[PDB]
Formats: sequence, structure tokens, C-alpha cells
Amino acid sequence: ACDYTCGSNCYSSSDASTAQAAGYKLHEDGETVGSNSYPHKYNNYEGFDFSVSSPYYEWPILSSGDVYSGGSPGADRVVFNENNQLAGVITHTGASGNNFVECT
Ligand SMILES: Nc1nc2c(ncn2[C@@H]2O[C@H](CO)[C@@H](O)[C@H]2OP(=O)(O)O)c(=O)[nH]1
Ligand SMILES: [Ca+2]
Repeated sequence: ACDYTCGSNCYSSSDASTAQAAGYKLHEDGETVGSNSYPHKYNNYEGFDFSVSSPYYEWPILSSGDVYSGGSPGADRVVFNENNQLAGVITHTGASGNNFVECT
């Protein structure tokens, strides 16, 4: 079973932790990758009720299992905070425009 289901993409807790670890390191080093400059601040326009405090940052999580290193980000993202705590896994899949919905 999936710990996080983003549209049709299936992720385990280990997949999320791995992506988060990569995103947080770039965050700490002040580096970004990709045309959308990931990781970057997640403003939470959606108003999701995360259990951890902000600021929030988003980083792509890939269905391929690989760690994001540039190129197409896909529709899924892991959201983490300044304390390197996982806030949630969200996706553009099933959401209108550039909005996000949480992965179930
Ligand atoms: N939907 C959404 N987009 C956000 C949020 N925070 C930042 N963004 C960014 O704001 C713009 C919305 O059009 C995009 O550049 C989007 O980046 P991503 O596409 O990389 O997520 C957020 O909380 N919700
Ligand atoms: Ca996996």
C-alpha cells in the first residue's frame, strides 16, 4: 500500500524522507536546481492544516524513485520546514491550475 498517494503515483515514507533529505540540504546550502528554483518557499495559499510550523519549503518528489536534480519536476512535492520536519506531501494532480491538493 502507499503511505502517500498522489494521483496515481505511489510513495512510501522512505521515498518522502529521501526527497526531503535532498531538499533540506540544498536549502541549508542556499542552492537551487531546476527552472523553478527548487527548493523554494511554499506560501500555503491552499491553507492546509500542517501539524508543524512554518516557514515551509517545497521540493519535488519523483515517481521514478530518483532524487530531483533538475529537468521536469513532475506534479508532486514534499513540504518540509526550517527544522527539517515533514509537513506533508502534495500534488498538482487533480487540482485546478497551479493549485495543490494533499496526497492521500
Ligand atoms: N499553489 C501554490 N503555489 C505556490 C505556493 N507557494 C508558492 N507557489 C508558487 O506560486 C506560483 C503559483 O502560480 C508558482 O510559481 C508556485 O510554485 P510551484 O509551481 O513551484 O509550486 C502555494 O502555497 N500554493
Ligand atoms: Ca518508492
